[PDB]
Amino acid sequence: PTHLSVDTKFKTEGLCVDIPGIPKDMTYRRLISMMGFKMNYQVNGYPNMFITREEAIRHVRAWIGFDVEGCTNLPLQLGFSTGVNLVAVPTPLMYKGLPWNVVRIKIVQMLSDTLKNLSDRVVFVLWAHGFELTSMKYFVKIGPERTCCLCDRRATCFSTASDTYACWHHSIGFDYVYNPFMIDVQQWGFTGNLQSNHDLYCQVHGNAHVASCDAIMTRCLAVHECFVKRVDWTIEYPIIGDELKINAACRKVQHMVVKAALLADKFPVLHDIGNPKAIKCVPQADVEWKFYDAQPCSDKAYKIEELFYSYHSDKFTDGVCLFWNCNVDRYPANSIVCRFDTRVLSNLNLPGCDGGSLYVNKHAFHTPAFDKSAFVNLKQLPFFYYSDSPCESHGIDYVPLKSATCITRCNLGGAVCRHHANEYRLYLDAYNMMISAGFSLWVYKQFDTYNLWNTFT
Ligand SMILES: CNC(=O)C1(Cc2ccccc2F)CC1
Ligand SMILES: CNC(=O)C1(Cc2ccccc2F)CC1
Ligand SMILES: [Zn+2]
Ligand SMILES: [Zn+2]
Ligand SMILES: [Zn+2]
Repeated sequence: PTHLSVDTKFKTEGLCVDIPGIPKDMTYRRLISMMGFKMNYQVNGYPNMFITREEAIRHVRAWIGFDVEGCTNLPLQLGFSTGVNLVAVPTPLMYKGLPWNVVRIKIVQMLSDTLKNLSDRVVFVLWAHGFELTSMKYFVKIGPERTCCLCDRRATCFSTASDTYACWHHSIGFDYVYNPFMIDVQQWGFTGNLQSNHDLYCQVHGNAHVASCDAIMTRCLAVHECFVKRVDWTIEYPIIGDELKINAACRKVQHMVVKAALLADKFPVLHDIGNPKAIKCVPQADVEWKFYDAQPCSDKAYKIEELFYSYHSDKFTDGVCLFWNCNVDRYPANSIVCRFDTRVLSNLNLPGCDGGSLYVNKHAFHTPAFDKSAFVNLKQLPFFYYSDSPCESHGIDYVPLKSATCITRCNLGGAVCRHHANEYRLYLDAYNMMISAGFSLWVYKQFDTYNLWNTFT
């Protein structure tokens, strides 16, 4: 129960229009052989080109939808979920017809640039009809598991010019994809074609009829099945960037913003709606803290009418509501909100289904599409740093800080002390880290930082 057995059956029905006469009885072992690959009883970490659904989910950062549409004398259109379309000749980025020896070079360049900061491998996500599997021998080479010639990462590319192997970071000028993975979505038990199944859940990807459109719809449908309709928050993903800093920044911003709203507007009660594991972000606040459980929505954003109504203080209008990563359709006017913006471009955020995005930071979270109208009763929360801690350096070099948003006793009394200048700059860094990761902060309209200066009287 580790890898997908080569002796597992492969339903070949989807393959019979490009490959008429294909045997109904078929295994992975016979399919790989038919694709032109020899596995030679090799016990070297590459037991099968095809992988299980569970392995595909653990390597979601490696997913690249691939589709081949025909144009012996058949020129092929090679579509990738990066939006790239290459034309191979036997001899929405649309490239003219070229022979395989140059096409394979462009393929290694594209996958290397797309994946070097995401994953140690490639997973071709297919809706297999025939031509994509038969085309693989023209750009893929297989063998035992290898390491890069320039480093210790696993080898993902091969060069017939130098006879060496490279990872995605060192494969400049390499021509073959080495030991790729693949999964046929059509093997999951679907009725109807790709578009009919895709269009049931997503109105964002259309069918222009080019190979890359299908490659996009395939990866999208695969993401919906594995992360929208089925959610598994137990699967851990490796650290590939600023994960730890972003998470630390998020907890610092939360404490700061909630601590200041309770000081400025002195709400008697706070309704904390979201994560059933949540802890009081401001443990020393006077306020009555009431929790309401709601797991992260992955399909559509929660309707505020279902979260609140149907008969808890019952009066959510009393006090303030804290929606920290709790994605609802329209926030009530008395709210403190942290909403992830799915449009953000990063190595942590991968494209999702129906405008949503798959945010992968320790765990995978499909987030519904960012909608500006959710925030009509609120305003954008401005940057501010508040601190009531004593001015005492205790224990890096200095330049005097001058800022209208440093809300401290020292700034009230004229000059900012070294301690609050160091802490203000660290907090500004954490804030910029969090904003740039895609998170966006919103607050009730009466929120004024001018009300914080009187907490120094
Ligand atoms: C167009 N057909 C092919 O090139 C063949 C190999 C082949 C490749 C992939 C899957 C099944 C298969 F049978 C029959 C030779
Ligand atoms: C550019 N075309 C090719 O290299 C051919 C083989 C071929 C490979 C994959 C799918 C269908 C196919 F017909 C026609 C020779
Ligand atoms: Zn390397
Ligand atoms: Zn889609
Ligand atoms: Zn100070």
